[PDB]
Amino acid sequence: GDGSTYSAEIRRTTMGVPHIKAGNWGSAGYGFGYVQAQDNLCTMADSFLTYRGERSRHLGGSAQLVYNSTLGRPRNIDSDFFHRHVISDEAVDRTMAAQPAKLLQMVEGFAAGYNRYVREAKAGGSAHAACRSEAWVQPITARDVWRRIYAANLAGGYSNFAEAIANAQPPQSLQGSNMYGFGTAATGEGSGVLFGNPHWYWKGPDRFYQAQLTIDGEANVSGVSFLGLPVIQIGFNDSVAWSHTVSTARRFGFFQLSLVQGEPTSYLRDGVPVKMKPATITVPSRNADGSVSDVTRTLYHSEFGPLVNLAGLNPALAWSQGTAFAIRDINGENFRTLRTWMRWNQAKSLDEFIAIQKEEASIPWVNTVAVGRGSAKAWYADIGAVPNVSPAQTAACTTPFGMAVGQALPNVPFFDGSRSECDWLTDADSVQKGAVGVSRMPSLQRDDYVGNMNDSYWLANVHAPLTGYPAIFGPAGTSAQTLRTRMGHTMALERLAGTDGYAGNKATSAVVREMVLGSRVFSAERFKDEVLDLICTPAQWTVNGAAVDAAQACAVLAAWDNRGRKDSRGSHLWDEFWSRVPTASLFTVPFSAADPLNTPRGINAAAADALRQAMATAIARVGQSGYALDAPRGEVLYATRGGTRLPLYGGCGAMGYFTITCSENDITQGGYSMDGQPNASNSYMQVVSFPASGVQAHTFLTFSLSDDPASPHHGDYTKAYSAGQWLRVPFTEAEITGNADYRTATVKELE
Amino acid sequence: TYSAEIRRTTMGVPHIKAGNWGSAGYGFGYVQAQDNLCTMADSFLTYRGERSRHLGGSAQLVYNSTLGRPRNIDSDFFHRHVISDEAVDRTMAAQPAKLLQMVEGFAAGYNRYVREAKAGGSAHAACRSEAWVQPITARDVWRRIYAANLAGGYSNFAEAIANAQPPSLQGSNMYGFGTAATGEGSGVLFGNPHWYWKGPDRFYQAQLTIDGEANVSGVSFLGLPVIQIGFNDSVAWSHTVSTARRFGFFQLSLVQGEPTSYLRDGVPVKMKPATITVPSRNADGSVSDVTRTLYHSEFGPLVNLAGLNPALAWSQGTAFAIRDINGENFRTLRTWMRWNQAKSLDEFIAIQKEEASIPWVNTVAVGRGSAKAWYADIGAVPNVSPAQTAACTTPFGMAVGQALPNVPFFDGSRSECDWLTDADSVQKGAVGVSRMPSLQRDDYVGNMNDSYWLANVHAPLTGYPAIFGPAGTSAQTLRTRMGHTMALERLAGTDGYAGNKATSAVVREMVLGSRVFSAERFKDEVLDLICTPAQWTVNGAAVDAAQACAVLAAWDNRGRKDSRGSHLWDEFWSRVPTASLFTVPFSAADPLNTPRGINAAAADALRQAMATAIARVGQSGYALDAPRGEVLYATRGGTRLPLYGGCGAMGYFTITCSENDITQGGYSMDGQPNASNSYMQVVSFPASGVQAHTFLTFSLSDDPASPHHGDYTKAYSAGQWLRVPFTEAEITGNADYRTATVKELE
Repeated sequence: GDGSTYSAEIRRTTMGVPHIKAGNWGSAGYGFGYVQAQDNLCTMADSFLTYRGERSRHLGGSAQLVYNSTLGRPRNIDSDFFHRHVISDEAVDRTMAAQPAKLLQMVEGFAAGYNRYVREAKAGGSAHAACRSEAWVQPITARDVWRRIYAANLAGGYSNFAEAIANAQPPQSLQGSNMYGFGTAATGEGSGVLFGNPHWYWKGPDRFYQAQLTIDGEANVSGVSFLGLPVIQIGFNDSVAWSHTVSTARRFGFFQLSLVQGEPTSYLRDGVPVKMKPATITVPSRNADGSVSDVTRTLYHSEFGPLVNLAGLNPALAWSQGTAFAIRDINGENFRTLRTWMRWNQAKSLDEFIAIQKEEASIPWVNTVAVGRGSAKAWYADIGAVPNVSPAQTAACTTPFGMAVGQALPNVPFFDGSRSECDWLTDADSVQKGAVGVSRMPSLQRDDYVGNMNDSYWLANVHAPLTGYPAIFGPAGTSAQTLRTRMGHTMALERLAGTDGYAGNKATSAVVREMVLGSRVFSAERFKDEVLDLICTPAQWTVNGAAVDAAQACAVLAAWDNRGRKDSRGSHLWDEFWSRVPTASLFTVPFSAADPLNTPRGINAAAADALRQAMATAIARVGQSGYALDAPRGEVLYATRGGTRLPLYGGCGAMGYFTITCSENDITQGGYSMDGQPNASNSYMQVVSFPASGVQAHTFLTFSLSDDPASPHHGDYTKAYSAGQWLRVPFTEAEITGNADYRTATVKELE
Repeated sequence: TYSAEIRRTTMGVPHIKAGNWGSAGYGFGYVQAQDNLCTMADSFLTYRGERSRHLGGSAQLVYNSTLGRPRNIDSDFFHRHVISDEAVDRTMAAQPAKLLQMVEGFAAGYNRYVREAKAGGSAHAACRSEAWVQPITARDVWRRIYAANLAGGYSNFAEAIANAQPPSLQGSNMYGFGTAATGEGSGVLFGNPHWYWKGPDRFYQAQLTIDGEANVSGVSFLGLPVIQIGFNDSVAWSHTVSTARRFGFFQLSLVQGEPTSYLRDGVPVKMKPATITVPSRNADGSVSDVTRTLYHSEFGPLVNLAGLNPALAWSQGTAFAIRDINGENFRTLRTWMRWNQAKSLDEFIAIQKEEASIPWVNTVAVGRGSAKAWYADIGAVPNVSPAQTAACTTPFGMAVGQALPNVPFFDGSRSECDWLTDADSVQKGAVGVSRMPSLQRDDYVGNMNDSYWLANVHAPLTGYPAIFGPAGTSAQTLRTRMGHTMALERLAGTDGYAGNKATSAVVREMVLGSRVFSAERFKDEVLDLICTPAQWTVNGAAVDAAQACAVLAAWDNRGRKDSRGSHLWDEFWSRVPTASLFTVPFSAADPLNTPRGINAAAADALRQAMATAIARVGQSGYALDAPRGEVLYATRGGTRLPLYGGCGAMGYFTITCSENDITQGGYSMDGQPNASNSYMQVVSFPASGVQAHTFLTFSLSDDPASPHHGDYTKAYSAGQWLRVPFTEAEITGNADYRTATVKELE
């Protein structure tokens, strides 16, 4: 025995943020896995059942996943087949074989640290009372952590079709997030300013966990990871800061297979039979009466990827004697993402950040924006792993059956898998086979700003639109932007023009911290006045043959100033109204590429009757909820912690909020509670800059670090977010040890 | 001209007084809408198949009911296909004139309230200005009436019927106590349907007084115009769900190349097509048409059985149809009408046998002057013989028999497999009257949703057709074991209540007692097995069960408002793996006390289940020893009223069964609870005339603004039965009496 031991120093500061300090990558993984489990054991333990495909054994085949995530909530039995079949032992082998030694070590360490905590939770104590005595709270392996890492890569492709892939048998969605990078012409200062605002889960294993990793001599990085991931995915170090938003670029396509007659598990490749590769999978499943029964399916792969049951999309697309369909996710063969975040965690300049992004071409389903100490310009890119097809292919390769989806999935290549000419293409500068070459993926540097709110790359900067990149990246000058995108660029322009009501005309760290929470509602700012002019005089109506007294609703909305702040009165009536306004023929001024933030616009006077119908419904729904029409938003929109409803602000992107606090709960069922599993919402937030004293970051983790109701870090951060009080997260050693709430413990064990 | 006098008393209970059946229907339609417009209006979309047009084809039904909660588009197809214009015509053609009049009046009175809601007011604010609040026709009321009949057969397969293309009903207690049991001049009838707290199948309590014709009080589903469970001056009765199957399947042998024709003794028969178009609203607010062609066989509608088992797909060679006996039963509403007017128990029984129409429930009744109480599962039931079941069940039919025992699954290509008609069958293909179970007893009859076998445990019933359910071969539910136990212990005087007779006053207390059979019988053996020591290792984890052991030992096995720890027992018992739990098997000689005997081998599994129960309670925020009324509650006017009772699965008789997981704010009754205490009645016939005490647990009105949305619920929480006035003098002398007359030209 070589005596190797993991040893990590865990320093926790305010909100319980852990700052792991270790002499090597293994020990850093050991500390990070320990603190993730210490704060989120129940969410994590359940999640490892998902990636191993062991949910059904413990929790019953017919129950749904407990937590929402990039997988959604399929039945346990289908989730188990999906994971076993796509994240097979081969896919894990393949993934691990492409990894640098230091990351294989960090992941072994992470598993050991998770397991150390599991031993502590089994031993005793009051933490994680909700699950600590369950059989599925158990040690895991490094391989399990690689399953989880691989799983994260599939959000843009295979994950969205878990049930469809688990049920492909022979006859025998992703959305959200804002970010800005302001360059030094915008901040007026020696460095740019980075605003990171992923809209994401508040519960479940995809949710973020905030921490710092200090790996002596190699990295000192702070930010967030999904639970179960060992490197920082959105964050900063002494030299660079970055964030991500969902990209419009499709990451998957379909291949239609022409089957061998007599033999529906074989397909033709330029006239030659090729066998599909079978996998007979048995998933053990707990019966409602307590016993366990085996469930066996034989599922299949083609050379493109797994077989996929498309009959749910359209019954014509069943796997028949003549045709079957496969799905290819470009990320299924992309083993490079984890190393890419790793290299960014260690990056010493924006130029280096940029080179890593180009060399790896691995970013799986997101845009990236970054700012680097000493660099005048901010960076925007949708440089990652993306299917490569030419327009010639889209014309010659698309099949009749593909139409049946052509509205449901535009830009997704649905190709004739019979013809090798239809396989995805490889460029001279493609990093991976069948992926777009680096020079053909969009990016921009600007010394004013770049931003993205989940529209295409086109308007990274409104003054310098980007065009001429492959169609798969999304439209470039021909589609209207969403209301959130129009809100997000409007706020950026108004800041630099000094016309948004905040101090000065620079995107300083302090003013950015305020602006990003201001909760303006674009649909109300641009359209509420026209709507009221159109329907509020008279305010006594006939709607569906009923007398409707809209005088109070008209008054409340006229007095409301189009913001969803905690004290704003009537903002929820607007949400209930705007969300019901039929969209056909609503606007008289259509989209103009030369005016993309202010078009479409112009409420159609012919829409008057339908607007009164929608308003009358909205007044009824608010009355049914038991809230007053003029209730303050903080009473409607809230997070409960320690028995107290903490008031919140913000709203849904569909209303044209930029500040996102988007409840899944109907107003009539207790308001817009954030306590269940809300829609993608403000989660980890960071405002980062690089002033003379060193990197400075202000952060929130809105739902708080720990999922355990007994933890002091279950609702402390949430109370700060309710109050609008950004956390100045300590980063230097002196900042960490000088923090008012500093505590340090060391964990160690033999490797 | 319709004219009805509406007198309301305490809790808003309306007592409609009218000179004829049309006007009584007008008054009743008006009050039901006045209290429940939003539920009712939403329901008329359902029965007409017009949900998707207003609410989107993709959305599920808003309310639970006998239909369950399928997508709007499937519901709309089922209703249009099964409740066709022809089905409505046929239903109406079989009706007495006075009931056709009454349903015309009910439509007109509902429409009158619709006019008033549209004109102004703040009642029914939740929906008064929506397009789907709109006048209805008498035919629409008939659609609703027919729909209620299909609960035992078609309604359970609505989606499967809506998607049949070529290539769960449970609950309720009742007792009937005879004069030997009451020690008095009359029996005592206890009616306790466990039913919906929201949606159009929920009960609405009222009296109808129709000049020289009827004077009846009780409940109807919303949309129904006669009293379904109730009493009059001479007879009282109630219903519980019957175990008897009301449907079967016919496996069809398809005609070659013709997957919409089938063979009948070798001759092709064409299925009858219906091309149905349903407008459906899209997510952006436009409306687009959906079209399916669906089919009928001579047995009933084609049905998609691929979901039951993939092998049962409508293929080239085979298809499946479903026959619900109640699809051709047009008699049920006339049957309740005739009971509403009956002048004695003998007449009530004679009506039951004459009509043989009761569609999916048992009946128990007590009559004025009658020594013996009455139990029957006499109603409409498919008639197949043993010979025929052996000769006709197809190889597929045998496989499905395991999940669906006694549902005839027959070869529909053979005319000798058609359902039989006996000499005393009232309807073709239905069981004859002399072959359906009944019993009179001067002590008691009772049923809690097991079969007819133990209507009275001292005199079991045997030998009736298999279709009625098992009678000695299956263990009884814990609720049936608790319900009989309670009746025996009452008459033995060993239940703790006054005397040894089932008087109205004592029965009113006993039925709310909230005893928990699983705890009374098994908690001691559980704690003896697992509580010493109370420090455990469970899946390798140290578990401190000392508080759980102490709280359960101190709990007295009742779910009353003050009982501490009863919710920990719910979280535990519901988790106990049932395979091999009991060492004393079911015995037909001792059906109340078997199976029993907790298997010592289950100790690890019992610890696992208890550890998980402790965990779930901790996650909910409640203490292990919380009083039940804090955990189990109904919110009205912003106050959580404490409740008592529980779920049948634990062996409660007093049923208050939340669908809400305890970690989501406790056992709230505010959403759509599982079948629970709803209308309850304890009725007797003292020398002054019929006396009834009642609850409508969720209150009369679905409108949060109504003074009758929470008043009765506050009473139920307090355990204060309502003495419902019945005579003219009681009604006009009630402390809350108000009267108003509604009239209009016909």
